[PDB]
Amino acid sequence: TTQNVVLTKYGFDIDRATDQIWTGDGAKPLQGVDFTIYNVTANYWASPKDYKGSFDSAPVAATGTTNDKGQLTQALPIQSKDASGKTRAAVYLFHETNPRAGYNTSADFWLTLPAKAAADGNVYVYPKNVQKTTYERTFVKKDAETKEVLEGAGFKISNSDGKFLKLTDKDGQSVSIGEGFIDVLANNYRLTWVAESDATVFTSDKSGKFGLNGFADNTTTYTAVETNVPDGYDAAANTDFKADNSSSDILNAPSGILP
Repeated sequence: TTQNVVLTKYGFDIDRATDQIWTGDGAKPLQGVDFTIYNVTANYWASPKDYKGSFDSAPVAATGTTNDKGQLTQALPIQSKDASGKTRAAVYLFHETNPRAGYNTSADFWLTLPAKAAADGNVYVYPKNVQKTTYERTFVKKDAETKEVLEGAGFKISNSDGKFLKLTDKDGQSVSIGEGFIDVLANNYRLTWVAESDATVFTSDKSGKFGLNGFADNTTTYTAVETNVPDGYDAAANTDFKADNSSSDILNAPSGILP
């Protein structure tokens, strides 16, 4: 016999009971968060009063990923064996292995089954993920003579170590990135640092804007390098910046033609 444990992951800027079906009251549900569920029955029952969440050498009961609604369901046996081979009430520990971008991981928590279930026979848990402050930056490419904005200019970004920015999805895979401001938070991307040739190219949109959010801090200096220059212009100088939530303009001078 098993119970269903429904994990629901909401983000925050109370311990809710397992019998409570809580909608988050407007807080956003967090999709794409990975969990491993360890069967820690042997570890708890080796000495209950001493248990403090070790999953050392504990078998894995389950894995998965929160969905569009922040949810992850699993059917878990209400009983399982202890180290001495004796049947006990099962204990399961939840371990977040991959948070959502912009969020701290949640604390490992655990519970005994069978647990107190809500009206629908399910046991509801609600790990707290606290939002960590991240920073962003926008740039607006313009024509240095006309001061009009400029579409189609391509840029890469480098750090203090000479490594360039590549965005990936939650699992580290390549993604294809288009023009404009890139919402890393909403797409659950990651910032990685690689060789120039593997870098992600950012590109001014029809309003000249490009950039991203999802920076870890606002103290590191980064550099925007123009790598694709619109025809008829001269490269702007490299632009040092901080991820400080500001917008600033980058000027392309129209190249001069003499007779």
